[PDB]
Amino acid sequence: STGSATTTPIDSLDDAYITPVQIGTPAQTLNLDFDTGSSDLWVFSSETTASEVDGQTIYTPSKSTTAKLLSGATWSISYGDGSSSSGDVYTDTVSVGGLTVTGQAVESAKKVSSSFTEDSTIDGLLGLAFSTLNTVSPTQQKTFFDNAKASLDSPVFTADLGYHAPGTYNFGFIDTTAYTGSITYTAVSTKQGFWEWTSTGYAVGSGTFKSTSIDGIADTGTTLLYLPATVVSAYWAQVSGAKSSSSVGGYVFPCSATLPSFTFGVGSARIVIPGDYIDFGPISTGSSSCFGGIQSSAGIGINIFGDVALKAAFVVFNGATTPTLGFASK
Ligand SMILES: CC(=O)Nc1cccc(CN)c1
Repeated sequence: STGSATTTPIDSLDDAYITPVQIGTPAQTLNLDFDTGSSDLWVFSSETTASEVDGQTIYTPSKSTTAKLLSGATWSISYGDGSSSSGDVYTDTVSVGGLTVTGQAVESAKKVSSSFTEDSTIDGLLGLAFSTLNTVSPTQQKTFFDNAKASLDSPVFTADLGYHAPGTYNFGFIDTTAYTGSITYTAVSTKQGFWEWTSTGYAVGSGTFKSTSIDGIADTGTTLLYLPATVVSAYWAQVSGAKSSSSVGGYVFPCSATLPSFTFGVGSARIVIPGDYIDFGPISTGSSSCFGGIQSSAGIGINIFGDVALKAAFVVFNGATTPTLGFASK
């Protein structure tokens, strides 16, 4: 089997992407944030504290004839931005782009933090990291991909995120029309539960390529590109007036700037992120100070190839017995 679904930016900045997901019988369609940096499929629901729901579409398990309470199971998760959610668990039928999994753990939120409430466009998350990170207790649950894998034509999914435009998540096949040139595959460590790999270096604008190993994760659920402070300083040094602002929480630059591209290495291959992808717009409405799309990972503990990087590529998440990642230009 295969599946194919369109993923759409939630706003004009590509702050996140939402993908429609069918849950239950009859189908309830929710728009979920597909997140290769986590491993829980959780949703706003009829159980979510009422004051914490503001415009999201909710899953109502009592209206699904295939929903079953997973007795005794609970979940609780915290994310890198300080947000969090928790609740109980149902199993139900879940379909993405025509690919159906029966008995999928659907984690129903009883509580969500303010940032989730405040974002009316995201109805929940669909985790696509390794199932070892799943938070359900006392019995850990599998991701949608892990559950689907054995049925897929090939044990893979692909992310093809758009810049200020829709893109595609495919399951079970590689669309050879969706990229240019070849796909370069690189080793993955699953030791931390992530799609963790090592980039071979970087270049800023038209500058020379610096060969250096940068370990990081391919994370569709993170907006920006988080890299070592040395790399990030080298980038922003090429933008007149750019500086790190502790009050804003990262590098900012004059909105009048033209940003240089940023290249990252995948083996001997190179992925070029155009400068415009690195502009996240005014820091507050009407400001002439703009927020940068490349930021330091120093406070985080891990480098993160978030949407800024991934959207510049066609990315293969190869879930074969020894997983790997593939990157192509597009
Ligand atoms: C408030 C909100 O939507 N946070 C979120 C979503 C998806 C992933 C992560 C972690 N990178 C955080």
